[PDB]
Amino acid sequence: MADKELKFLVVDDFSTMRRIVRNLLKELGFNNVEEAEDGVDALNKLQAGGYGFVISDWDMPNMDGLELLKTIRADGAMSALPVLMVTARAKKENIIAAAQAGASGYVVKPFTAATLEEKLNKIFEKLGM
Ligand SMILES: [Mn+2]
Repeated sequence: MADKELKFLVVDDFSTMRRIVRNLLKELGFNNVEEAEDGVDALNKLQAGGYGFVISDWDMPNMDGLELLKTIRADGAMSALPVLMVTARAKKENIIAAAQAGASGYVVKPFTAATLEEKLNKIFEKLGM
């Protein structure tokens, strides 16, 4: 995956979290990044088209990460979009629910650029990108 212009949507209700993830992506060379504050905001943005990767918080108001993921996977145009879930604490049941709903990966925050890079690269490889 040599497309540094892959367009990311970073979804989290905390502005600081979104900024952290944006800055880590920038460090890795991914600068084509947009932000959303909950699952509905995310879906509104995704409808505009052109997105290549979603990084979403698990716990958000109004529409949480699991519901956002399910909606993406049920969308014809976006059904195969990579979705990496972010959580403050790994839990077996959450990991399995996310997998059942089609998550591409799951990562615990706080994380470093090297940790994000490994998550992204393993997802790109798994998906044949
Ligand atoms: Mn949150």
